[PDB]
Amino acid sequence: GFRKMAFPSGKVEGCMVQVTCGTTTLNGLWLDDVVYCPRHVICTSEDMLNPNYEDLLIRKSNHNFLVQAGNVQLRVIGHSMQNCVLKLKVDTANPKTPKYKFVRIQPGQTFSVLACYNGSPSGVYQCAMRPNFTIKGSFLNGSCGSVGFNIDYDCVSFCYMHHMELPTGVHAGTDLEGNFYGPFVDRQTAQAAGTDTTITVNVLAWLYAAVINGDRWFLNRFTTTLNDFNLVAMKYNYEPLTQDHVDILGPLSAQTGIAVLDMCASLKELLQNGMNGRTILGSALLEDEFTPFDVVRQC
Amino acid sequence: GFRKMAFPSGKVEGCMVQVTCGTTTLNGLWLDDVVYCPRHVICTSEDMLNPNYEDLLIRKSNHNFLVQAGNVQLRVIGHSMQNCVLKLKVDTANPKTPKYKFVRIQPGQTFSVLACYNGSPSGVYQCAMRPNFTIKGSFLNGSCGSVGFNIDYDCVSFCYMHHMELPTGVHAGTDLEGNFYGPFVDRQTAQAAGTDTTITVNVLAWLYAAVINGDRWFLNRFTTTLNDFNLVAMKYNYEPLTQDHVDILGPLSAQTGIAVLDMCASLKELLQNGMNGRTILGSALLEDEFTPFDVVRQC
Ligand SMILES: *[C@@](O)(c1nc2ccccc2s1)[C@H](C[C@@H]1CCNC1=O)NC(=O)[C@@H]1[C@@H]2[C@H](CN1C(=O)[C@@H](NS(C)(=O)=O)C(C)C)C2(C)C
Ligand SMILES: *[C@@](O)(c1nc2ccccc2s1)[C@H](C[C@@H]1CCNC1=O)NC(=O)[C@@H]1[C@@H]2[C@H](CN1C(=O)[C@@H](NS(C)(=O)=O)C(C)C)C2(C)C
Repeated sequence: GFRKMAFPSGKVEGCMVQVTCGTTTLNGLWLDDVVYCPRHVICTSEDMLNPNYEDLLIRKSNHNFLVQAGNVQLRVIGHSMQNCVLKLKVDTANPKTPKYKFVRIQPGQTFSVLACYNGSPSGVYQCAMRPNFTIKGSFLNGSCGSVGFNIDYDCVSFCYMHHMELPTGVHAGTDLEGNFYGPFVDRQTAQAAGTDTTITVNVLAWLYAAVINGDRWFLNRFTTTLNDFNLVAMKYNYEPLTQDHVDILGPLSAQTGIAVLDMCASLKELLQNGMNGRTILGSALLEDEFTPFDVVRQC
Repeated sequence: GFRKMAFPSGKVEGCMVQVTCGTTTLNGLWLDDVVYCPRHVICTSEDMLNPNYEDLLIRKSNHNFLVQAGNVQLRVIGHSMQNCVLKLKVDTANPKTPKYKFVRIQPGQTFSVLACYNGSPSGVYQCAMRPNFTIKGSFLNGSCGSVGFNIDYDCVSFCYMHHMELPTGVHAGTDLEGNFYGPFVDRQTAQAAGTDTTITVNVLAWLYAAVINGDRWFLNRFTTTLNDFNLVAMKYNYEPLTQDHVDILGPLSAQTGIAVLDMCASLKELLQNGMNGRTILGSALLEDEFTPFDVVRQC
């Protein structure tokens, strides 16, 4: 079968603490003896319109930070400020720190999000970094600080840290070095994201997964060139397919015996004529949240 | 926002072992000093057409069972056979055994599945127990023994253990006492499941979640009685709505200010006239995989 899956969240639960700065309470990541968290923990619900995080960080001393690993208080001994995130050095090192790394995913790359509230893991779901650098996730108040991650067998790659919910209903945050994903800033303002395109490669890899799972009615006897299809897709707000993406689709093209350009033709007529009531993999829409690697992983 | 989420799989990863009986290798659940697993581990790929599990279990001694918790071999000291599952008592008790219970979910109830292969957790996704006692999950060879679970803060409720992939593409298994969910038997035969209905209450709770999230175009100025709507839905292969389900929808009806019967009217015209191209919560289909409790949990 073919489901939307997330990496096992186990290893990340062991790094989930509750950070507080006065009234404000948001989640933090405890890796080794450092606790990474959004810098807007030093803010009040009235110091959000436009806060100078440099002057706000002046008055805040180590004792203004309450890190609580479950029911056990860690001691903030030092505090740094990398980009939009705080970095509170603590006395104890995490005995549960797994083999980890800090990465920056690209538009189209998917990762699991362990949504936490008050330091407690609430649940896990999978999202892609939309080409407009936003995520269509599930966050409420107090979710800030929840992280996005992928796993390389032993190694947990961290790629996201939640910050805000944009006007259009979608979410935005940073990588683990504090740099925002996109043109966003950490302030309460009407800062809407641009127009969203569809990750073409991710839909082709989904149709490849669909063929592998038995749903193959959409398949036509046609072909098209990369120049031909790419120019057709561009009109429908689709991520321009490159020869790189074609190669990434390799193992799927091999498993299925269907050329990448043969698959682009079936998609081309699907864009021109619509799905007309029918369903692919039990979905009445063209799903782009699955990378070629996501599909291979489920085979 | 509104995503399909699974409970944090952490606590379950600590109970995931690799069980082997000759050539055959499938996953097992190590709770306290007992390892629960599907009884068809004692089978060969030629002893599946119709195997007498009583006579097959005769020749198999404790030393024919290789339980490997990661890289550490446990010692099978005793072996029982509750319904379709084996129960191998081991020397060491699991130091990571969480507060757990064994439950039997009902058609309509959803749970997280931690899909394991060779004792290793491969990933987690959420499914409901379809009214025809099958699950639309994601399983390959060696996935048998992967468990389905819900969490009550401290307490992990176990409700499923994978056994097979039915002809129609969907999966079927047992509860943790070995009893199959549905009319299925553990043998390799053409045993297709009946016609599937739609969990009406789960769609109403999804439209309630949709209203809470801003998508509310489907809402009409009409109403209907429980007798009226229920008889209309029955024609479209829908689970007959009971007054119990109406009460369960309570907190959602309260959050939204929309009566349960007002919501059934919008669904009634949606069934009669179709969605005509439009999308609710970014879905071009009526989604029934979310219980009222699933929706409350994300609020
Ligand atoms: C996050 O959990 C935080 N809450 C608080 C509360 C007080 C002080 C600091 C923080 S961080 C929260 C999560 C989002 C709430 C709605 N769903 C979420 O994902 N983040 C916010 O509320 C951020 C936060 C301030 C304002 N805010 C917003 O997202 C606002 N939208 S916006 C992008 O500014 O248009 C708000 C929801 C209208 C900052 C940006 C620091
Ligand atoms: C499960 O992992 C097992 N594999 C083996 C191999 C040897 C011995 C025992 C087992 S249990 C496996 C998982 C399914 C494979 C396809 N995707 C899955 O979810 N289960 C099976 O292969 C079961 C197993 C024997 C036959 N089988 C089937 O599902 C067959 N379909 S059926 C329901 O019999 O129509 C097969 C896929 C055609 C039993 C039932 C013991």
